[PDB]
Amino acid sequence: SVDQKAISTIRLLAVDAVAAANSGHPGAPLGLAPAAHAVFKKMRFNPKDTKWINRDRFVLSNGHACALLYSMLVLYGYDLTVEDLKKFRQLGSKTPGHPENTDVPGAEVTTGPLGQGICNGVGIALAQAQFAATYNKPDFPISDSYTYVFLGDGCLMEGVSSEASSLAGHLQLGNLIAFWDDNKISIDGSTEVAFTEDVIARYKSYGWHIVEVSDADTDITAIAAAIDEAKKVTNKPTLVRLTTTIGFGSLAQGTHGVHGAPLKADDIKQLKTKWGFNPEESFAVPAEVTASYNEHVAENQKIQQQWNELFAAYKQKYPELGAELQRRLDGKLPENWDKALPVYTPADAAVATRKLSEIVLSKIIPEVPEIIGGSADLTPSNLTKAKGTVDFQPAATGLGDYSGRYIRYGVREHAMGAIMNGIAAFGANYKNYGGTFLNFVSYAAGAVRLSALSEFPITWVATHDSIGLGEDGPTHQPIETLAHFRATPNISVWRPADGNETSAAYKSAIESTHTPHILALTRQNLPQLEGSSIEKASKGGYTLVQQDKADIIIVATGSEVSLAVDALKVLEGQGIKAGVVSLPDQLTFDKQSEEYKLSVLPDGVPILSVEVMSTFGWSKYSHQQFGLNRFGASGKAPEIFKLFEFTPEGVAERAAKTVAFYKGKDVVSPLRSAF
Amino acid sequence: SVDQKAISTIRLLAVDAVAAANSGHPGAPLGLAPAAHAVFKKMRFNPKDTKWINRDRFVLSNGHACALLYSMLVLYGYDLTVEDLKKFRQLGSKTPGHPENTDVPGAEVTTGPLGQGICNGVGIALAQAQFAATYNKPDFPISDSYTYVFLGDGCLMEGVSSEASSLAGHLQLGNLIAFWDDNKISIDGSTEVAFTEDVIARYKSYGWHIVEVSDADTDITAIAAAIDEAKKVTNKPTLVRLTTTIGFGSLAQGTHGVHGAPLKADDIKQLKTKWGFNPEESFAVPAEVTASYNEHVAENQKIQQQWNELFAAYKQKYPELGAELQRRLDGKLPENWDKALPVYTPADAAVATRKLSEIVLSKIIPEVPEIIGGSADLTPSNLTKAKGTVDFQPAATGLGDYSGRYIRYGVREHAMGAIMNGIAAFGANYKNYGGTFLNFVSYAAGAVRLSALSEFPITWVATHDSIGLGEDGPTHQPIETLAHFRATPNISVWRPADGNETSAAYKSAIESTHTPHILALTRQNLPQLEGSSIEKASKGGYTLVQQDKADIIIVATGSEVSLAVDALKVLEGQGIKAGVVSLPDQLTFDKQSEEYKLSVLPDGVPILSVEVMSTFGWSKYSHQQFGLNRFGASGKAPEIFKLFEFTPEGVAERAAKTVAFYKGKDVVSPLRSAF
Ligand SMILES: C=C1[C@H](CCOP(=O)(O)OP(=O)(O)O)SCN1Cc1cnc(C)nc1N
Ligand SMILES: C=C1[C@H](CCOP(=O)(O)OP(=O)(O)O)SCN1Cc1cnc(C)nc1N
Ligand SMILES: [Ca+2]
Ligand SMILES: [Ca+2]
Repeated sequence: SVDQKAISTIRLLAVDAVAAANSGHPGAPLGLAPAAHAVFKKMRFNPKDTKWINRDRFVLSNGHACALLYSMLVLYGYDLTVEDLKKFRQLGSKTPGHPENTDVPGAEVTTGPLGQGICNGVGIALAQAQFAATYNKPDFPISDSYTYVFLGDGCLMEGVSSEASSLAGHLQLGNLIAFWDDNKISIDGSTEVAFTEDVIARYKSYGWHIVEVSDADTDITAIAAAIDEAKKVTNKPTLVRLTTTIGFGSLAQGTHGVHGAPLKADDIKQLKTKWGFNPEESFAVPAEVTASYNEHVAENQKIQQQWNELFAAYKQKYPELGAELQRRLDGKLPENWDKALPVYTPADAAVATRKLSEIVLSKIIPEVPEIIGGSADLTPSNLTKAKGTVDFQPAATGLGDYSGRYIRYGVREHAMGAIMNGIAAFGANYKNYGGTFLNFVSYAAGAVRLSALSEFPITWVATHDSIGLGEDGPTHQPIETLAHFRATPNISVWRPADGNETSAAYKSAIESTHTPHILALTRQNLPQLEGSSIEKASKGGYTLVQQDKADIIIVATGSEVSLAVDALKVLEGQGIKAGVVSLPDQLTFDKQSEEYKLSVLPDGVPILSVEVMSTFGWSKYSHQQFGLNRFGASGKAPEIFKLFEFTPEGVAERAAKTVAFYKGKDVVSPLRSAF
Repeated sequence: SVDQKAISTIRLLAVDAVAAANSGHPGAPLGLAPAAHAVFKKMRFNPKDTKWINRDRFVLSNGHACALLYSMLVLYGYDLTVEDLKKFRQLGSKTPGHPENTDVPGAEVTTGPLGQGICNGVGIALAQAQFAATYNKPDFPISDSYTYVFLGDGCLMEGVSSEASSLAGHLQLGNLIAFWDDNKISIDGSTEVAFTEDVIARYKSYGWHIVEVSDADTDITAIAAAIDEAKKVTNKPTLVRLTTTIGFGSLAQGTHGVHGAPLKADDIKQLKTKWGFNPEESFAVPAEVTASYNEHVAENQKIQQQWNELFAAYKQKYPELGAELQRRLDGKLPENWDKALPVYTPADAAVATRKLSEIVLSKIIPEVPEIIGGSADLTPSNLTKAKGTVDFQPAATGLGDYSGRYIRYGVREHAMGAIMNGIAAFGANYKNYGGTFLNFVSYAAGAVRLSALSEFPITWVATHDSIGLGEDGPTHQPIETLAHFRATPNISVWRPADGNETSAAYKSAIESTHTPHILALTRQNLPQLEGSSIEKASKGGYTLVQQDKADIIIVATGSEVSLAVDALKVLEGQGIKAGVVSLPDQLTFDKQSEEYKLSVLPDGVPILSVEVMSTFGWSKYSHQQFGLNRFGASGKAPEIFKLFEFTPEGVAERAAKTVAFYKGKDVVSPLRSAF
């Protein structure tokens, strides 16, 4: 039949792509081609408009199987061709070895690190539910789309998927439909060696619906029926167990050897002949398959055409909501939204930057509907919920509604990070955030790095940033954390010192379209600084205290800026004139012009950095570094700062030693380099 | 009764400790005191010998509840007193706000970051099973101890605990007995807001046995009976559901407010009077409680006395095994074990450092019985299994035996990291390792940081270290990873360049007693270097190519050392004389004498670093840094190196620019500093 021919075409495109690269993963593509065919025939999508907001989304969580995804995208006439498949895994191609949303048309997210994609799918589904609850009206199903996810044994072993699956079951996300490739094979061989749990029983315990397809190597009727069944269960996410043979059809089917290396040439020949293809031909695309797939595309395009008319009618019937929706689909924030940001003066009281963050959120959430967010069981510590908002919960629980704006993630940092990526991936200008203690952002490193690689504007509200948290002690006190994330490409790591800097950090985070943000915030109160403003802090680094005859400049962040200002006064009594630079975000600063940066960190003066965490990175901006390169301590925070000499006198001592060290030397800016 | 009085004493010691600090967590201590009393009465331990190898182990995974643990340790006469409890959460005390194994006698592991302790308990139990299988003989139960773990809702939400619980069920670890504090309260309030899964059904799906105690606020008879029941189930770990009231007895019992802040003074008064204590007194220890607990200690000490005689008889009956066991309990490796390390010459073939690592393991595993390890589903990629070893599996599976030495962790990096910490915590000189790709060590950051803080000599075999892996692309290629771990205190991050350096890295990793190791290893082949040796590489950094008239020194690691040597030859044709330094471990290098370090990185010459990852940290050792501060690419590895100019010519160009940049300048070693 044409469906059989399409499945064979998909299988053989994937195997031929792996063969051409002499690299990659043929096994799962062979096993999942029937399911991919069946799912894409149920999905609504436009290959010519990858951003249609009411499309169904597909996520390949087992991202090593991407030759399968690329084959589907090529067959459906996305902006990806057979010529691109021939360049699978080749430098610069549109067909990288794991799918990247920035590079691959029709890749919703970046997968490959196992477990991430299913969590991203939870976030896409969460966003769809929130979006539909916000905009749908009687006779106006603006949003009614599904989220389809493929995942394998590896994703099911990774703890992040357990976190997200527990939460998705709690949230009753009935438009999520996941498919487990139950092939009993991983890299180390049989799943009997390490993965003998009853997966289905576990998913029932989370509140998921289950459909089992015992013959998923051939039974596309049953796979389609499983989707129909899942769509009837509106209050539970569904897991479809696809019992498959890894590498189906290969001489090596059902073995670990077919997982992750190219097939032998003779094996590819026998595949082709068994399925009616020419063993001498590669990258065959039968025109009847193209015709069949084109029919589905044309039908989907008529569905989108009708949706566009529905949207026009919605704008007439609901003028305010319609204009809001249009603005969001255009990628634009509300005009002058930033006038809601709080502004402070040096006469205002000292405030912890976690509390300043609460105040910002309180002002901007009512002004910017596309802001949603939550905390990983730290709501009263991170201060992430605006008073008078409702939680995102299924109404059946009585605990919230899908129109709610605040997510109770539970103690699930890693899944929170990957769910945030899915919310961002949904689109519609969502600007979403997640709170935890800074030290436990590290639990989510797998997802955070993907936020950076995927260019998603997510925000971590990362409180309790240092030894300033005090008594909880060294298991809770960051040392390496900012260095880790600053060393990752494309992460904006804001460590605001005061109220105006906190507002600048949020301005950056909310305006972002391609860069994730981490906001490192204090437990403890900090003074409002003389010289700070949103305008200057928005440059990432700025001169707080200008001293035209400086003997030294002190560059600092966060809680250490006030310390530097106090040290300046001690130094004046020692006959040393200092300037102060505040560097709330190194990435934003780095992106400023060379001339601006040199105005902040000039030639001809020693520069000392002060930040109560690792000194890594700081030589970009300073000649000498005063930091904390050992673990912390459990005690009252002021006593810990005194122990480690992060005091005005301790900073002054090191500044005076820095001045003396450079006596008789020629000093150029740390910004200079040889190449 | 005296048992009732003991429970009240525990409760009130914990509340009084929190009160004195005006900081900490009274709720879970109040709720878990009956269970703590019951469990410690079943446990075999010696407060005067915390390292008795056949002790039962206790782990408080919900480490914020540590006022409970400290109270137990004080009451049982560990090296911790009421005076230490009065200093709870105070700078420098033996009673920090979360338990630290380095600081607290009777704390087996460092907990507080949720989810870790239960995984550590899995590792303690894994080690006990392996140890017993290795040494026990008929009439000689050298090892027969249990592992008891307390954990809360937060630990059950963290994905790492799901990973470890799936694996522990697979491994049939019947001497593991965990207790869930089922109090339905977390920081954000009721567990109904975020944690509605059927936990018991999930644990059954992993293959655990369940006992439920519905009245754990009072029913110590049932808690003791649950332990007895668990001990009869020898082929399944057991989860005991303790239904408790958080803060039991407080006016605020059953509320989130009792989780994490001191009780009100009037609340403490009513607790004391309801339980027969003097509301005017704090830190009361009734002498009848001390007497009861002392009876149990005395009985346990007689058990250890008899074990010591059993061990003496074992040494007579099994002379070789007995001497091996004695050596391990003394903390000593086999005499001259390091003579098994492979040694190479520059005439030997190029080899990838992952394969060199395989070869080392092949030679040292037969020589050092306390080495065990595994991989997170990457055995044929990381090359972590020695041919001719058996896997650690329950014999009932037919897939291995508990005497086996190789662990199939599955796709569970984070739990692998925390399980390794538990294996190390067991003691008996275990030197254990875990393989994954370097980029996915980041999934386990929570546990890795605890390896460093806990001072455990665990080893990550972290292969596929860079863009040198090629086609899998940027989702797999480390950039920030070494900077992250190098910035963490107390992590030895070895990036060996060749065969001799790989042997030095293992010598360090296996000899370690207080420092975790990460070995960053290549996919791709590297040449054997002229000038390398185990002796020189053991210094962490060394002069590979000495040039007395150097115009520049190039410092490099790993795959970039050979690149630097090739660049030296290009530079010679440009009239520039270079030296080369190899820096296989920055931490080991930093620990050498100042004079040794200056012999490697002298004054008076520009120094350029070369490493194909982040430049963070490298200014410790160099004036200019050539690194990779952007994400990678999917293609054949040599083409990626060419794209980014990590070629002999690209390095030479940057070296020549470095020489020119310092013309006319006075250059001092990067090792110099102002303070
Ligand atoms: C361990 C593996 C994989 C085996 C996956 O087994 P599956 O059953 O999911 O796949 P199948 O055999 O059915 O094709 S693929 C690559 N990989 C390394 C890897 C490790 N850790 C993380 C976090 N991300 C990764 N990609
Ligand atoms: C979110 C929390 C905790 C609430 C724990 O709730 P439980 O039910 O376990 O405790 P109970 O209320 O019953 O006392 S305690 C502190 N903490 C922050 C925290 C976050 N992330 C990680 C990884 N480690 C942490 N310690
Ligand atoms: Ca599989
Ligand atoms: Ca709880």
